[PDB]
Amino acid sequence: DQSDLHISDQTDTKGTVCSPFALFAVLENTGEKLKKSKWKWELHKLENARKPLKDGNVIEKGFVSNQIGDSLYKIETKKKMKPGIYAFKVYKPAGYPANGSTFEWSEPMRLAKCDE
Repeated sequence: DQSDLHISDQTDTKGTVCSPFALFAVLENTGEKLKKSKWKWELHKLENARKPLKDGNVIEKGFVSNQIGDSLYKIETKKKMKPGIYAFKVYKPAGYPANGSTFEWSEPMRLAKCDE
C-alpha cells in the first residue's frame, strides 16, 4: 500500500511517571493510505536507556491500526506498566523498501512507584 509511518508523539521521554500508568506512541502516515499493511509494534522493557536501544523483554505487542486523525494512529499499552524503562519498536511492513532502517524505536519512557 506504500504507507510510511513515523513516530510523531509519545509518552514524554523526560522525567519519570508514577506507576502504574499506560504508555503510548502516535504514528503519522506520510505515505499512501494505510490499508492492509501490517506495521508490527512491540513494547519492550529495557535494562537501560543507553543509545542505541537494545531489544528487551516484549511486554505487549500488536499492529498499528487505531486511527485518531486523518493520517494519525495511536498505539497504547492495555496493561498499565509496572516500574521500569520501556520503549516501543515499530517494524516496517512486507514490501517496504528498507534503506535507512527495518524498524524505529520510540524514545525511552520511565515509570516508578511514587506512593511508598
